[PDB]
Amino acid sequence: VRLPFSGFRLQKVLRESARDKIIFLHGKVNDAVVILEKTPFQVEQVAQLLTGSPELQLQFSNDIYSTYHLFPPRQLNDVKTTVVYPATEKHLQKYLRQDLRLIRETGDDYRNITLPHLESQSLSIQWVYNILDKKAEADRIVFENPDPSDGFVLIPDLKWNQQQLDDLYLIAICHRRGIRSLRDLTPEHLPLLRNILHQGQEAILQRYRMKGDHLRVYLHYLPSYYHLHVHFTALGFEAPGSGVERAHLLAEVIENLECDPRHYQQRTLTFALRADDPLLKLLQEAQQ
Amino acid sequence: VRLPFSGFRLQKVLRESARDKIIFLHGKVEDAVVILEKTPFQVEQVAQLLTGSPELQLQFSNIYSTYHLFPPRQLNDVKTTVVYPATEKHLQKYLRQDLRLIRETGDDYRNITLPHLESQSLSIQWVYNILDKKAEADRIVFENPDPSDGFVLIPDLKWNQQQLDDLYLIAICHRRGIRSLRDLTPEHLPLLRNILHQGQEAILQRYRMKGDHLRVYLHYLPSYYHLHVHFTALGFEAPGSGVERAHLLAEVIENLECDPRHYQQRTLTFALRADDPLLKLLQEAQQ
Ligand SMILES: *S(=O)(=O)c1cccc(COc2cccc3nc(N)nc(N)c23)c1
Repeated sequence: VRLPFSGFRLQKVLRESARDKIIFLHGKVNDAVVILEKTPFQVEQVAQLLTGSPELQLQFSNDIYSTYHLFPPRQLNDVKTTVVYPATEKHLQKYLRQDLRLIRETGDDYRNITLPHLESQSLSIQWVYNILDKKAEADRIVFENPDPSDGFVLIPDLKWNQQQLDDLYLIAICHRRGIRSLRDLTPEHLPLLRNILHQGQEAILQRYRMKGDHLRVYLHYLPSYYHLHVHFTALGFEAPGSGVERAHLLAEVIENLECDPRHYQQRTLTFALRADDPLLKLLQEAQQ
Repeated sequence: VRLPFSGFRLQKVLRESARDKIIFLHGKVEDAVVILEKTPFQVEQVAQLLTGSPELQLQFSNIYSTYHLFPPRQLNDVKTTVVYPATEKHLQKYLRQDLRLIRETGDDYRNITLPHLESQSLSIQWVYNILDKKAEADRIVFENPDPSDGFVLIPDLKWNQQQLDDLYLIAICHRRGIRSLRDLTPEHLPLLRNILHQGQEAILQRYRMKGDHLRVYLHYLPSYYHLHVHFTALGFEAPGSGVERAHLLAEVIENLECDPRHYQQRTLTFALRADDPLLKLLQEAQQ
């Protein structure tokens, strides 16, 4: 009916979504958070104003094409205003999205900069180890090829509620300890990868009756943790990770290693890093 | 101003993405396709209305409370893209058919895809008109007018230019004839390095946006068969940044440098509409 407080004072923009037409804003009042979402169109309201005389402003016109800047009446001007009053730092945390900067890492950049940095920051992958030795999430196992070397475990991702196929997000993990990232891959890793590709998709087609042509099979680089795991997502589903600056198709990771054996050891890989991430500056610096 | 024609008569709705806040509509006027996109917010025009007295209508209250808001004219902008006239080829590209992934080997292109595309793809003419400065001439941000190794940097139709967040620009090569990523040989290497570096530098001058904030990719399979390079803002969830379509210019160059016959022989992955006939031609060639 109005405002919960008295006046807003914009401090920082928590999150942004230009694709989704939404804005997330933090503000001090009398702390609180305000969210604005541009409402999606209504078939009837739009068609009705179209057959009439609307306000149009020509941006440009080339060939059969032409764009306009439009201003519709009150009924089509709705915006979703979600207000969270009050809010704290444990809410600013999982609701703010940081700046992203792209970096191109040479064969040598990894060897001499990235890898020694990663060796410094003691990462715990005990949760993975526990999944592999069936100590944890044992029930969720969809498939397992228990070969110690060429073997893997196919489990559905934890955020997938498994109530629909549309958002199918499964994640395989190789049994062989030691493969940190996509950079540790040599032709000796080729059979373990082919099993994860074909054996995984077949486990999926048996358990979920989902054909290979409906599946995106990719690897992340730089990954969230350093122990080779492959993503298996439903094709129609678009979820941060399918982005060209991070995803590497298993189909091609295999075709590449088949052609150039030393490929992922020497070839320059592109990925983004958080502005706050210290590694980003270490590479920016090594490259000047 | 008003529409290019006289009155609209809605036929069918091509696409309606509630997540993207966009509507695709077909209407007889002859034929005409109209697209409406709810414009993404602008830091300033939002912050300014916030410190004031806005129109709010309580939907619900928990401490979770939602409101229905009505902002002034400036914040009421909608992107109205009109295609007049719209052929049956326009009326199919914009529908929503189930996506199926396909892997094209070197020979699959040579023997199946390429002869299909030669049968007919799309009218380029809008591109030609931009390149010959017949159209959108003023909007050109950059040009290296070399006939072979030259290009043109113009911002995308899919960009209102009112914010950096959704930055979408293009780099159309001046050299007519390069259809897709598959037409690329070492002779096109200087042409690409020109669109890589020269492009980013025309962006950093006009928009003061550093290279580290930019996604420079190529599409495969593309919307039109005449080599064009996408230049998108990194934070922007750009429709086309998907691994099953995008190819980073940085790497297209690196792969060409290594294997000269790379994009002519190497197996490329891309998705196709269930309705797309090419999809079936490859599915069939592979059985
Ligand atoms: S059309 O069917 O709407 C279509 C088919 C294939 C590709 C496109 C690309 O977008 C444009 C078309 C015409 C003009 C234009 N001008 C500029 N500067 N950028 C773009 N991106 C387009 C449309």
